[PDB]
Amino acid sequence: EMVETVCGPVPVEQLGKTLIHEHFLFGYPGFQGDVTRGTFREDESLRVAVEAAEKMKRHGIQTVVDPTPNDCGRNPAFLRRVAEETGLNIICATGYYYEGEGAPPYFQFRRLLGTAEDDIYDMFMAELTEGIADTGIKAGVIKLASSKGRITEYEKMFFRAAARAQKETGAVIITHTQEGTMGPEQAAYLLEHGADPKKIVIGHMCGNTDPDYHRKTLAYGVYIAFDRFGIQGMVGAPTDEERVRTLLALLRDGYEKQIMLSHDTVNVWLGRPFTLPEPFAEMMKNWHVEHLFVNIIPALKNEGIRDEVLEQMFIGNPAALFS
Amino acid sequence: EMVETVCGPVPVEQLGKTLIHEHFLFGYPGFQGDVTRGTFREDESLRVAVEAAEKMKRHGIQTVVDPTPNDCGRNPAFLRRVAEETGLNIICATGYYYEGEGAPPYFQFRRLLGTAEDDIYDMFMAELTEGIADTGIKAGVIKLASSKGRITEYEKMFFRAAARAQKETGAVIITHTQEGTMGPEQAAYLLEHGADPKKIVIGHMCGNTDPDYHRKTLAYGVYIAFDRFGIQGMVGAPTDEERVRTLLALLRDGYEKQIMLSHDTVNVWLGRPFTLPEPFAEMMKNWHVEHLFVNIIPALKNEGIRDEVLEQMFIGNPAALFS
Ligand SMILES: [Co+2]
Ligand SMILES: [Co+2]
Ligand SMILES: [Co+2]
Ligand SMILES: [Co+2]
Repeated sequence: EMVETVCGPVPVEQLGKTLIHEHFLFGYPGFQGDVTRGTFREDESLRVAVEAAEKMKRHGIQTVVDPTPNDCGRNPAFLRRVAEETGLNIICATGYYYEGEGAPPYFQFRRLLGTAEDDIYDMFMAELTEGIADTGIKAGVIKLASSKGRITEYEKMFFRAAARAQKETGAVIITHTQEGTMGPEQAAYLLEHGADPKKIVIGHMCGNTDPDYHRKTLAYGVYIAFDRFGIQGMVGAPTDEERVRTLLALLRDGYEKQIMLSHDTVNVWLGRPFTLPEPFAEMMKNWHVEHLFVNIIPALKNEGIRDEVLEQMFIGNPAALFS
Repeated sequence: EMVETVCGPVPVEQLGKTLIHEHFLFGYPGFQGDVTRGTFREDESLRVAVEAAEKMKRHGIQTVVDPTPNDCGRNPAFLRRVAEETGLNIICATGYYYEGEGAPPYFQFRRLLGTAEDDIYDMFMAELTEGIADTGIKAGVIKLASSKGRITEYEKMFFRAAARAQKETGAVIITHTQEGTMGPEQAAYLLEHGADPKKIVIGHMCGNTDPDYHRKTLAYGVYIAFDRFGIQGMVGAPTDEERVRTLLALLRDGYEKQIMLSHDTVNVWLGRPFTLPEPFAEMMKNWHVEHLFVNIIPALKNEGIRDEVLEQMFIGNPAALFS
């Protein structure tokens, strides 16, 4: 009945239209070391994040899940300023990123000491049930992430701790899959450890363009997310045209009660600014929070997808996920 | 001639007795994600750090080089409080740790963009000549680090950028070698890119117990540091008995003008506290800032090492290094 947002508990029935995966802030681990040339400018960053929230609201979005990992610059107090300013519900995560682009040395060291997995569970419980740091904000989701072609020994500690914490709390799990791999394996591994499929979203499933891989994942009874619309050419991503093709195949198969959509935007980058060289910059030009509404949903309706199906994905599914 | 300390420029002739490698604070990358259970308690940490500084002062230390990497919790403003409270000269570093236990995703991403190496050089120059973040503090050394048996392509970006910054500034370079590997290779690679051997300290050389390896490094004209006294068993480290044996062999050969000593202490760990299991805790019991003075130096004196050679290593060498 309630879910924890950065402004406290909100009834699940009031979440309304939701984007299941976007970042207001994000940095690659190591951004902290480039603080001199890459300082976090609070005022300007807040203006940018607020403008992003305002754009989302213009398209009827009432709730965003921001699954920024703990080791990637997660800042709940900043998210609260955005929500307090805009009235958008923002739900944040507890979790670490995958080994390949995360910051594994700290918990790798605790693994060597023999405490890491219990420590991770302790962290999850604290952040889900007590609060993050001194912010008073509880996470509403656990974020998990795996590597390309395998769930590493490091990552599996977090998967196990997540299943444990979920059993205790009923918290939703949101995942990252890398380059269209491990969707089935993530679902299997979590359910093998007692997690509830109706509380799991296997993420970045748009990264794979073979609909049998999606069907295999969907057979576990989990949610999947096509959550990187607008990301093309980069991080091994297929095109939006390929995402749409794959998505249409599944909707025409009747899977709409298991699918959610999003962009995985990064609205403010932590660390030093950068510009993408061509041709990448042109390929990435639609990576923004209005793209689903301006471009993708019209293309879906232009291929016969009806409003009730879209509403199932954006409103119905988040309501069920968090219930 | 001056060197930049956390309190501003200090004449090199006033550095006096120096510990070339100690950490007041240090965290394994990822510690930031465990903020809820592993919070930074600034008062208590300052008290602990000040107490370490007072211990060093009692053995006549006036200056400490703290080469904590930028991605391992470096905190120049905290160091300044330690210095202000104690009158100790503290010199800090600019640099990133080795790939294996650092936070490489950030600059790996910039490498994809084509700018990483130039960005690293720019960071070095900013921090050596302008200031770190908004603290007004300049670094007095560049910290470099390599992996076990390899200077990786990520690491070499920093090595090349350091040689470049050193040519422009005359800055001192201090390095980390992993598990007694790559000393000769580091010296050779830096020299190949125009760095000045009289401004280079190859660190953790006590990690290798074969004096031939030391002489190969010494042949480049660089300083070497036996800087992990008291670390035994962990991190592949030899015993202090082995360190001393190796050091005496080199002092027999007359290399004292290229050698410096330290402990590489971590006086305050960032993140959540931990306990070492026995047997390691017992092996590690002498890892503290007084060990060189209470235990090691007296053993060297027992063996007939003259005060002038000890003074060369602790006073003469740092003066020459920074001149
Ligand atoms: Co992701
Ligand atoms: Co994401
Ligand atoms: Co080191
Ligand atoms: Co060190």
